[PDB]
Amino acid sequence: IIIATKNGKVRGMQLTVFGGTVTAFLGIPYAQPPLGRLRFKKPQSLTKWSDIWNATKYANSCCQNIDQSFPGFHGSEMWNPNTDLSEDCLYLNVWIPAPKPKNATVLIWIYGGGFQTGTSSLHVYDGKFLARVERVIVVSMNYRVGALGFLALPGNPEAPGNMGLFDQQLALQWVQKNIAAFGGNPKSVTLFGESAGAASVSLHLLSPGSHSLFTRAILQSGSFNAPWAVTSLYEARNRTLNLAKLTGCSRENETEIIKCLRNKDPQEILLNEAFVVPYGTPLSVNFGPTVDGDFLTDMPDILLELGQFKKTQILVGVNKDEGTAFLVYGAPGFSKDNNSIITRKEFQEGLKIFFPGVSEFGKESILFHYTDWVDDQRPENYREALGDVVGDYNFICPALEFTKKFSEWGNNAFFYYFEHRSSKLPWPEWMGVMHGYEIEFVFGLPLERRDQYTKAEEILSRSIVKRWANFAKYGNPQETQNQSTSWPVFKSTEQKYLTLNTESTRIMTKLRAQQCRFWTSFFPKV
Ligand SMILES: *[C@@H]1O[C@H](CO[C@@H]2O[C@@H](C)[C@@H](O)[C@@H](O)[C@@H]2O)[C@@H](O[C@@H]2O[C@H](CO)[C@@H](O)[C@H](O)[C@H]2NC(C)=O)[C@H](O)[C@H]1NC(C)=O
Ligand SMILES: *[C@@H]1O[C@H](CO[C@@H]2O[C@@H](C)[C@@H](O)[C@@H](O)[C@@H]2O)[C@@H](O[C@@H]2O[C@H](CO)[C@@H](O)[C@H](O)[C@H]2NC(C)=O)[C@H](O)[C@H]1NC(C)=O
Ligand SMILES: N[C@@H](Cc1c[nH]c2ccccc12)C(=O)NCCCCCCNc1c2c(nc3cc(Cl)ccc13)CCCC2
Ligand SMILES: *[C@@H]1O[C@H](CO[C@@H]2O[C@@H](C)[C@@H](O)[C@@H](O)[C@@H]2O)[C@@H](O)[C@H](O)[C@H]1NC(C)=O
Ligand SMILES: *[C@@H]1O[C@H](CO)[C@@H](O)[C@H](O)[C@H]1NC(C)=O
Ligand SMILES: *[C@@H]1O[C@H](CO)[C@@H](O)[C@H](O)[C@H]1NC(C)=O
Ligand SMILES: *[C@@H]1O[C@H](CO)[C@@H](O)[C@H](O)[C@H]1NC(C)=O
Ligand SMILES: [Cl-]
Repeated sequence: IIIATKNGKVRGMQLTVFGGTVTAFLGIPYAQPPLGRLRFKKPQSLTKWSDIWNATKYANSCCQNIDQSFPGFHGSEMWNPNTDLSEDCLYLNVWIPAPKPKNATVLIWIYGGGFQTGTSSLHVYDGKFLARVERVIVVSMNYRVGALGFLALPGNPEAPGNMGLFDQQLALQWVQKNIAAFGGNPKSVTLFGESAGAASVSLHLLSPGSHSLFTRAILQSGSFNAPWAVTSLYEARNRTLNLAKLTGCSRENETEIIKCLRNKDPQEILLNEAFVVPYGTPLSVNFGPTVDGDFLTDMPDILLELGQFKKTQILVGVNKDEGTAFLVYGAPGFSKDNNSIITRKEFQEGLKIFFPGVSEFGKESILFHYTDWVDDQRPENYREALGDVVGDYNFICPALEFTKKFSEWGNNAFFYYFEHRSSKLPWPEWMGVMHGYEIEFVFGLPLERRDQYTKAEEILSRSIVKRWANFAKYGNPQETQNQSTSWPVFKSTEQKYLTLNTESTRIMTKLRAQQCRFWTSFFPKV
C-alpha cells in the first residue's frame, strides 16, 4: 500500500472491484503549485518530500467557469467539477491492479472540456474498472485550463502559452520516471483522451518534447485540425490584451501586464474570460493551444501535411451525433425539454450562432449543402440538419481528415463510429448518440451490473474495453476470442471503419464522404 517515488513515498488506498482489488493513488502532486510568481508560467518540477504523501482522495480541480444552464440536471452536471476549484491543482491519479503487476501497459487519460473546463476526478473517468478487468495501469492528470492554462503573449516566458499542455507533458514525464515503481512498463504507454483531450493527444504526436514519453495514441472525438483546437497567435494576443483591459491591467510593458494580471484573484480572471472573444459560440475555445515555438514549433496543419509527427499506431473515432449537445446551449428553437422541431428560419438563425464571423455566402453554402432533403415533408429536417452541420464541421470531418493524413505516412490507423444510444440517458432522444457519451463505455462503467445499464450495454463495453486494451498493449484493437468482427486498418483509399453498437458490428467505408468534401475543401476557402 506504500510506493516509493523519485520525490518521496506515497500511501494509496484499496478498492474492491468485481470481487477483486484495485490499488488507487488519488492526488499525487507532479509539479510545484503554479501560485503567485508562478501563475501563467510553465510547470516547475517538484522538490522532494520526506513524509508519506497520502494519495487517498482526489485533489483540487483547476480553476474554471462552470456550466450553469441546467442546474440540478444530471445530464449537465455529470460534467462539472466534483472537487474544490483551486490554482493548486497539478495532481494526478494512478490505478494499479492488485496484486501489483510486473510490467503492465499504461493508459494515460487526458480529459476534454474546450480547454476551458474539465477534471480528472469525474465519475466517467474512473480508472478502477480498466485496472481490474484488463490489468493495465490507468493514469490521469489535472492540467490548467482557460486563461490560467493558455494565456499567450508569445515569446514571453511570463505567459508563453500552452501551459496546460506543458502540465500534461510534465505528467507524462512523471510516468516515465516513476511508473516502474508501480509495476508499470514505461516503454508501453498509450495516451487516450476525448474532445479537447483528444486534440491534446494529437498535439503530443507533434510535439518533439513528448516524442519519447508515450508509445501509442487514441483520439476520441477530437484532433488538432478541428476548427476550435488551435488559437492563432494574433487573436491569442488580441485576447490577452482584451483580458488586460477588462481587468484594468493594460500596460505596455507586456511583462507588466502579466505582473498585473498576477495580482488578480482567480475569480476576476475567470469572469472576464467570456468577453475576450468578439462573438462566441457554445464551442468557443477562448484560450487554447498556440504555436508557441516550444511545445508546438510550427502550425500543426503544416506538420500534419508534411509528415512531421511521431510515427506510431493511432486509434481514432467519433460519435453519431457529435453536434446535438451544443444545440441546446444557444441555438434558437432548441430545448432538451421538447422535440425541438425548428423551421427553416430557425435553422438559418442557428448558423449565425454557430458561424458568427462567416460571410452571408458562407452560411448560404452550408444551408445549400445540408437542406437538399430526400423527403421534403418531415418536420425533423431542420433540427437534424443543424446537428449534423455542427458535428460534421467541428468533429467528424477533422477526425477523418487527421486519420487520412496520418495514415498516408505508413502507420496503422483504426477508425470507429460509435452509434449506441444509451438505454437510460437523461437527455431527450432527439439528441441521439451525443458528444462524450462513449467515454463511460471505454472506461467500463457498464460492466458494473449494479446499475442502469442493459445486458447488451455490458457486452458492448466489455468488447470496447478489450479492444482498447489490446490496442494499448499490442497496437491492434481486435477482440480475438469471441468470433468478433475484425477491425480493418484504415487507409487513405478504401477508408474502412468499424461501427460500435449493441446490435451489429459492421465494417463500412467512407464515413460522411459527401459532407466532409464540403467542409474540408470548399468551406475552408469562404
Ligand atoms: C480584437 O479586440 C478588439 C477589442 O475588443 C473589444 O474590447 C474588449 C475589452 C472586449 O470587451 C471585446 O468583447 C471587444 O470587442 C476588437 O475590436 C472590437 O470589435 C468589436 C466588433 O467586432 C467591437 O466591440 C468594437 O467595434 C471593437 N473595439 C475596439 C476597441 O476596436 C477586435 O474585433 C478583436 N479582434 C480582432 C481580430 O482584432
Ligand atoms: C421548445 O422550447 C423552447 C423554449 O423552451 C421552454 O419554453 C419557454 C416559453 C420558456 O418557458 C423556457 O424557460 C422553456 O425552457 C421553445 O422556443 C421558444 O418558442 C417560442 C416561440 O414563440 C418563444 O417562447 C421563444 O422565442 C422560444 N425560445 C427560444 C427560441 O429560446 C420552442 O418553441 C419549443 N419547441 C417546441 C416544438 O415546442
Ligand atoms: N466556451 C465553451 C467552452 C467549453 C466548455 N466545455 C466544452 C466542451 C466542448 C467544447 C467547448 C467547451 C463553453 O463553455 N460552451 C458552453 C456549452 C458546452 C457544454 C458544457 C460541457 N459539458 C459537456 C462535455 C461533454 N459532453 C457533453 C454533452 C452534453 Cl449532452 C452536455 C454537456 C457536455 C464531453 C467533453 C467534456 C464536456
Ligand atoms: C496519512 O495517513 C496515515 C494513515 O491513515 C490511514 O488511512 C486513512 C484513509 C484513514 O483510514 C486513517 O485512519 C488510517 O490510519 C495517518 O496516520 C497520517 O496522519 C496521515 N498523514 C497526514 C499528513 O495526513
Ligand atoms: C518490461 O518490458 C520492456 C520491453 O517492453 C523490457 O525492456 C523491460 O526490461 C521489462 N521490465 C521488466 C520485465 O521488469
Ligand atoms: C519593462 O520592459 C523592459 C523592456 O523594455 C524589460 O526589460 C523590463 O524587465 C520591464 N520592467 C520590469 C519591471 O520587468
Ligand atoms: C466473451 O464471451 C464470454 C461469454 O461466452 C463473456 O463472458 C466474456 O466477457 C467475453 N469476452 C470479451 C472480451 O468480450
Ligand atoms: Cl461524482
